[PDB]
Amino acid sequence: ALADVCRTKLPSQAQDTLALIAKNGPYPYNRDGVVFENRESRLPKKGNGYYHEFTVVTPGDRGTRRVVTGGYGEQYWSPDHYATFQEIDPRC
Ligand SMILES: OC[C@H]1O[C@@H](O)[C@H](O)[C@@H](O)[C@@H]1O
Repeated sequence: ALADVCRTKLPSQAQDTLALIAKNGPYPYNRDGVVFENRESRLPKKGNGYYHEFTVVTPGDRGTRRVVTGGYGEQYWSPDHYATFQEIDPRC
């Protein structure tokens, strides 16, 4: 019971990040690709190192917008530094 969001409906910058992830970078930030530990269990509970985070650029500081990836290619959107998540639907 996480909400879905269509990939094509995400901010352009979020879609940019999904494209860089698919290309394995090079990434704009040093912390791109760091483990996300899911300490609040907002994403499905998995083993250590399952999730990683990547910055979604904000025009005008690094900012709060992120994509989180899972180990089998799951993709999640969070505009607010992991306060909230939506599962990215790659089909729309
Ligand atoms: O992620 C840590 C740092 O990565 C660097 O590549 C960026 O230039 C910084 O703006 C960023 O804060």
